[PDB]
Amino acid sequence: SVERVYQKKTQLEHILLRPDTYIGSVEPLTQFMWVYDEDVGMNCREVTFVPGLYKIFDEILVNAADNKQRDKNMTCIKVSIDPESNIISIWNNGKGIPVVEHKVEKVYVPALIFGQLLTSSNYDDDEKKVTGGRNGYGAKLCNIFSTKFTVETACKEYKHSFKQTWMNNMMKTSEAKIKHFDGEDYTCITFQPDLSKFKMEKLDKDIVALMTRRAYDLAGSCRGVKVMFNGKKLPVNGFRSYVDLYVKDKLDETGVALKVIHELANERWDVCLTLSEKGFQQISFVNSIATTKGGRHVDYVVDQVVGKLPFQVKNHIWVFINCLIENPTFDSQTKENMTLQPKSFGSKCQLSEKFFKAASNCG
Amino acid sequence: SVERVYQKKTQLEHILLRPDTYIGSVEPLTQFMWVYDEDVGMNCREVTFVPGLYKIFDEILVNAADNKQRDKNMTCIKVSIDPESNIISIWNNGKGIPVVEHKVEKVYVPALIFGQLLTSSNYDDDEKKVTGGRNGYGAKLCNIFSTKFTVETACKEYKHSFKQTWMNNMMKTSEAKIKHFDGEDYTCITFQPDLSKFKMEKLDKDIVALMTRRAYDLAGSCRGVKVMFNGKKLPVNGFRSYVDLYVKDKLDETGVALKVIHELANERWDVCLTLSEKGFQQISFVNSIATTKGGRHVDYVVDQVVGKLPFQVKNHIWVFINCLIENPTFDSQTKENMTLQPKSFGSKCQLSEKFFKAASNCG
Ligand SMILES: Nc1ncnc2c1ncn2[C@@H]1O[C@H](COP(=O)(O)OP(=O)(O)O)[C@@H](O)[C@H]1O
Ligand SMILES: Nc1ncnc2c1ncn2[C@@H]1O[C@H](COP(=O)(O)OP(=O)(O)O)[C@@H](O)[C@H]1O
Ligand SMILES: C[C@H]([C@H](C)[NH+]1CC(=O)NC(=O)C1)[NH+]1CC(=O)NC(=O)C1
Ligand SMILES: [Mg+2]
Ligand SMILES: [Mg+2]
Repeated sequence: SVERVYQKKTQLEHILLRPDTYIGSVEPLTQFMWVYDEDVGMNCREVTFVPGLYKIFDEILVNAADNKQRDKNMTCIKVSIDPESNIISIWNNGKGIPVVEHKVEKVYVPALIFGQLLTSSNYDDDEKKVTGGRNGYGAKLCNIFSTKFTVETACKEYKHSFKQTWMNNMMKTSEAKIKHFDGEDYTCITFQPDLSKFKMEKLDKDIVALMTRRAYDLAGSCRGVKVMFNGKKLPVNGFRSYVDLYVKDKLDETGVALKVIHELANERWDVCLTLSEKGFQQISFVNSIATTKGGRHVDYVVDQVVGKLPFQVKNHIWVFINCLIENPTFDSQTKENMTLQPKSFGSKCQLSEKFFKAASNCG
Repeated sequence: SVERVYQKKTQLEHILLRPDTYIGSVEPLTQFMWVYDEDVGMNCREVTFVPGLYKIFDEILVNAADNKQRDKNMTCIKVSIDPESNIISIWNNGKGIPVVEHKVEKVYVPALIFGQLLTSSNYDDDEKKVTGGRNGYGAKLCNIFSTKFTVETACKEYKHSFKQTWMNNMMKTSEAKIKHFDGEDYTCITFQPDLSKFKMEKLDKDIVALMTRRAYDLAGSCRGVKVMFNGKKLPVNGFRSYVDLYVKDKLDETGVALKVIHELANERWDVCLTLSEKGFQQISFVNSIATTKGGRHVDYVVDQVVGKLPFQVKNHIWVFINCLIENPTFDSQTKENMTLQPKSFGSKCQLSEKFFKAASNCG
């Protein structure tokens, strides 16, 4: 029959029917990842987790980091995970979201941007503010992949504060609680991922170790923000000290700790380099998004560095990149590989002569 | 201002603003690909092309191949490319699309499924009919990335034929031309890709060589269908003869043509194997989609074959796979890597003892 065979779906129903095209695999994947385990901290090991779950988390986390670019007066992000209750909350300060009726869509601005698809402050490519956000899906994707999803924000400029809760995959919602407000701006997103959509029973060791690492990553990647994880400040300040998490207790060929060369080439390019004993490795960030497969920004810096010293060189390089790119593109929705051409990055990276010399004498 | 900063987009406007998240990169990419060049045919070489363009083409092409699964009485697909006029047309026979009013959406069924987003015959996972189609975007994506887009179809069962033309990125359309019809069913999609969205001036040698290869690929992958390219039947029948396109004039270490082992393990798994002298290579298809990066179906067969003969073995294998999978998933929209777990493929592949023995004595 024609109406059973040929079907239109709503957007919301399409996301739930085709989860993997929006949030990546909802099936387990086993691979070697850098994670931060409670007892031993930063280590590379075999991890089994669901990419789709990692990704709705990372979406809320990158949104906090974007706010720093939105408002440089932002100083802090708190990340909290309660595995036993199934709760994740991410809090930032600095400017909040205007708590007012949008005059075109006739709803409160936070309602619109967390409750309706294809909504964003980043559709105009006002180049400046190099946010990881771009498409206007991430926050709704978390909401839809959650049994419960709470947005609190307050914006002094607009004199009000906002709270609204969503439930059952964004199919159900309270009315906004709206109040007068004159305090410090904050946004706080609190959600319970819908573990049944990922075939998991609990947030397990492996996913909490992955999620914990992204909080370190934020401390490492996001200049000028303290990060607290479960109520504690992460002892990371500057990129070099984040890199130190990885090279702590690594040896060269002669049993001597690794030497690390660092240059902040400009605001958009922070670069550390040492010897690899394990082939080509890279740790890299674009707009605080972890490009774990890398891409054109890694190629761009590595070609330069390889410039001085053919592809056998690449084989002994361990490169750490923290960069900012205008309108990053990715070869998939899980964003581990950034595909933008160098031409249209909006910046250049020229490492100094001091760095190339310093890079000779390290391995 | 709040309504300039916080924006909702329509679906259509979002696709045009964020092309790369739907059709892959709209920027050039340079890499080594198998292509079919007019003069020399199947060869591996350096090619510069736009993934997004390849992909709207491939979407119309996989839809033709899916129809074979829809109706096994289908015998032919004609592919035609006129670079100078900027026209691509793909014709298939076998059952057409019901030319009737959809009683729920109140439009002609072909209008609905080529003119409205998120429309498909493949949303119910009626496992059987292992089509590459699944999400209900592909055909609209071609339409949207076209200056002009024409759908003709006819379905004898429903006594009518249909023609409708779309223009300017699916923003403009004629009324359906609807007629009485009693002839042989066909569907014919004719489009002019919008070269301005891909920064190209003409369909160039490299893209026509890529597109031509997919027609060979179809002849190779789609059992029981003749393929014509620019009015000529492709001299391919069966998978072994397609594989022959690749191994023609290849040598082993002793200057002797490559020996090729073939088994059709079952309808869903056709497998050819020879020696590689160039590391691990694979040519593979899932539901007639070219998995050029491979995935869990390649891993599945290779592990088996590697089973008999550790990862140094992989290094001397050139494997060709034509398979059928129920509800394939992919790690990106350009679908070169298939991510479904073997468990839920809907079939098994056990290669016979004859094949493992035959595979010893080939290199
Ligand atoms: N923590 C936050 N602080 C302030 N604004 C936020 C925060 N999280 C999200 N937003 C706003 O909500 C919008 C919707 O977010 P999202 O769905 O992630 O889309 P985007 O791709 O723009 O990040 C953002 O564009 C931004 O304007
Ligand atoms: N050549 C064809 N012959 C018959 N039906 C077709 C053809 N091309 C497309 N269709 C129909 O149009 C629908 C829309 O196509 P598409 O956007 O590619 O989505 P899907 O992911 O289902 O392939 C298909 O589901 C199928 O029902
Ligand atoms: C929009 C989707 C993208 C993958 N589409 C959905 C689909 O099923 N098929 C397609 O080819 C197009 N992307 C993921 C997401 O969550 N947000 C995006 O805008 C991109
Ligand atoms: Mg975002
Ligand atoms: Mg299709």
